[PDB]
Amino acid sequence: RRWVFALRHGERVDLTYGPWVPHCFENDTYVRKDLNLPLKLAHRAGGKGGYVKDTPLTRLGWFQAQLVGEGMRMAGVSIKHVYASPALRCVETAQGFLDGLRADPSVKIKVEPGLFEFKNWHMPKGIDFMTPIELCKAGLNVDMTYKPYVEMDASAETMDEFFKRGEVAMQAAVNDTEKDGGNVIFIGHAITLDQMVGALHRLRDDMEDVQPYEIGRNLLKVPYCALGAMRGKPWDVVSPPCPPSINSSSGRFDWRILI
Amino acid sequence: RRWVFALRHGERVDLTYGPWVPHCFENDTYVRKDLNLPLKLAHRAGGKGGYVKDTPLTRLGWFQAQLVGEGMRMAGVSIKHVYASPALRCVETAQGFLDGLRADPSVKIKVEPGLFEFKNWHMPKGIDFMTPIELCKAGLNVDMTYKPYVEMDASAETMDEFFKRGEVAMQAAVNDTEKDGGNVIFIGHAITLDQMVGALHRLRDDMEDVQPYEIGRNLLKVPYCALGAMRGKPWDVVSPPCPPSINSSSGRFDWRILI
Ligand SMILES: [Cl-]
Ligand SMILES: [Cl-]
Ligand SMILES: [Cl-]
Ligand SMILES: [Cl-]
Ligand SMILES: [Cl-]
Ligand SMILES: [Cl-]
Ligand SMILES: [Cl-]
Ligand SMILES: [Cl-]
Ligand code: NA
Repeated sequence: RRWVFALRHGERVDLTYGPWVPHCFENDTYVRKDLNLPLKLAHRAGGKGGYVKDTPLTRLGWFQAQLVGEGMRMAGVSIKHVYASPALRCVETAQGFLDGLRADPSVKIKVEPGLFEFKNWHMPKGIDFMTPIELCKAGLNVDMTYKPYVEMDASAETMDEFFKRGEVAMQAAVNDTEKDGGNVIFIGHAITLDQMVGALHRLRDDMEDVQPYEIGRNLLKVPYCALGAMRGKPWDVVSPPCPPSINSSSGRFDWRILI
Repeated sequence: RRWVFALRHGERVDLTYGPWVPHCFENDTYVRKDLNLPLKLAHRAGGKGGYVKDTPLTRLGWFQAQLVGEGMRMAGVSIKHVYASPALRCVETAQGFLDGLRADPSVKIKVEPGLFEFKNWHMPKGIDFMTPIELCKAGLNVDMTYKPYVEMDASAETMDEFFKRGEVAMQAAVNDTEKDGGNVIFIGHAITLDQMVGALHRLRDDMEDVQPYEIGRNLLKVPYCALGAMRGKPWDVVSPPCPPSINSSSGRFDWRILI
């Protein structure tokens, strides 16, 4: 048997800070104003506005990702096939994971629009993605010749259409890598873990045990860098090969209280 | 002019987890059960009971200290004289700081009991310190030939005695390095920042009748790895050369919810 993994992105800048882009950018020059912010930010076609719509990970989000990769390495588990949602936070999580794993640099992050989160009409969000070349320029090890399974527009979709996207991409990834037999990881969003379970269960013949896809099956999102694991064939949910994680918060010190 | 810094220790294992010692130790052997726990625990005379009394930093706690050292390095600021409370969390913060700084191996951690937190009779605690030799074996760059300014016992003390301890050690450190003129850091507890300000203002002759020392001047403790800065002579409270930090929490995932 081989492993298929699903990993939620790490801690997000936009959820950790307030109006960070206007605070940190003086004109078009980014200034790091907190130790948990990125050291620098790569150019992107959408400018600093792109980063408002498409947040980076914090330093801790990179670290969270690296700890998972390190956990896999310690467990003696290799990875060959890495797919990420096109959201910057997911690509960066993939990279931090690869860094912790010490994967050979020939292992590339394949950016797969099939893995992007639900484009809910009730939550119109600005969609802005960095291109493979822009992500490589940033120093991310992205596959420049990967042709994705799913082509996605910027428009809202139904829930059915969403789950079909994810299922096509995940099942195609698993099917296409079967001859090689290397381990697979999907790096995406909180929902990705449940999508992986649904997709791989649906590869069996008998559909009687298979539950319909639901948004909102659970009330809370799985934590940052939550790791789900299956082994197969046949595909079964199992304990991942490294432990889970927990960290606490830490607020921002104001030196002026020292008077 | 010269820098003197004060740094609170990073995130503590005992405040982040519950009964982590009985949970992780199986037949006197430590097993890492969370990614944010230490990879291994160094031998100490007090064994697992010692770790109950004298918590390690979490992985994040090391990373927080590293971010501060890195931030100092980015700002072009060197450090020559490093003093740490004998609490394991403080010595580990000192090492993470030095790792981020890429300090020369000749820059050693001087374990100074003068810097230890208040021993309050209302709050009796087990006291169990790792020896400089045990710390060096753990891989901490501790100064073996350091002779501490303050010898300290296991007994509760009055608030006056506590502040006197801290001031003796901090003034001695600042007086004894003046000729050399290297930058100094005191790595300790939340109170260490206010102790440094009080000790260095008392080295001035400009303004006598400063604020009496107070436990409880503020309602909340400064954040993990909160960094305070003074420059002098004459000693002025100033902005540190690197930014503050903030991170959010992240809970522990239970893969069994996937089934
Ligand atoms: Cl913003
Ligand atoms: Cl400009
Ligand atoms: Cl590998
Ligand atoms: Cl969700
Ligand atoms: Cl405990
Ligand atoms: Cl032990
Ligand atoms: Cl305090
Ligand atoms: Cl002075
Ligand atoms: Na860049």
